[PDB]
Amino acid sequence: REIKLRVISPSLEEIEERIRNNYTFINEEHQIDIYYNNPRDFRKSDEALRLRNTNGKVILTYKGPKEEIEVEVSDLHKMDLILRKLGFIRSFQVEKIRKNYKYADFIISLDSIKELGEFIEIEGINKTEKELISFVDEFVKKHQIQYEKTIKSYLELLVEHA
Amino acid sequence: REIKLRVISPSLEEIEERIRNNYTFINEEHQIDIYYNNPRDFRKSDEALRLRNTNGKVILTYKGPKEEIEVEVSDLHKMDLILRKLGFIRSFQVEKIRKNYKYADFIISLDSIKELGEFIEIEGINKTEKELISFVDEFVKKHQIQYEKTIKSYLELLVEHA
Repeated sequence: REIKLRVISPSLEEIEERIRNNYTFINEEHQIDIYYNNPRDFRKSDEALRLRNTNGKVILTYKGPKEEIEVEVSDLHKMDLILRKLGFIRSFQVEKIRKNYKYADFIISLDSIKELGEFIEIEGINKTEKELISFVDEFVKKHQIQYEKTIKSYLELLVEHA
Repeated sequence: REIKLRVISPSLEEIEERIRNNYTFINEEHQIDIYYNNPRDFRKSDEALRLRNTNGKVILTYKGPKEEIEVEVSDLHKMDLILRKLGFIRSFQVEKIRKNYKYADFIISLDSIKELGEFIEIEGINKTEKELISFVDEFVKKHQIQYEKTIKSYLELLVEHA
């Protein structure tokens, strides 16, 4: 339903300048994800606990095996402090700056990931995998993008990077 | 700084009717407190984790040995579900309906505690223990209250009741 590409060339700044006039800017998002482990390894039991802050909106999410439960939280640092006082340890942290542009029913996310680099994620609101692929093919062609396609999440890419 | 009295007689309803004209009604509060235990007994280590909902405002609080860390939460049931999915077990629950009245710099709380009964808690904003005591003495005299004085919290009284 989405296509994520690591961008080798050109720069995200360069790519943003080319699509700036013809695309509709949505918003910019600053996001940090803090993952935790209970001292029942999440790696042992396929579970996850994540504190996410997106443009000031803080959410805590439990993920079950292959289920999600989410609550909004007033303060990321205090929730992180409470989790640490209860025995949970900070596992991985993912910091992202995302710029969202829109064209037709496609959302184009220019992602700058700390420690990881530059990515582009393209989403189709109600398109066929084939419709999504044709748009990505033309987008990558139109901007002469050298890419590396991945389906891994940014946490998976961070774990792979470590 | 406060004086809590279990009320034997008369009823809280009766007491409220007597002070209703001369006292200033502040507000009514519906409050539930859910205490948790990690599977590091809170009873072993003198710690506490409490989910409190007061008139719709939900807060999660960690209590340290004899320190408090608090975060506001969007939903009590989802936070309780997240805590349970992480291994925490529900220990005790305290449900209170409180009616707050004001006279001079004294706050009078008519408390109805499920499973426990009726209490009155009187607080002085900036008064001496002696000033607080004289007010409680006259209040208890003026309304012919038969009481039992306690410094125990409602969780302590619930634990004692069980």
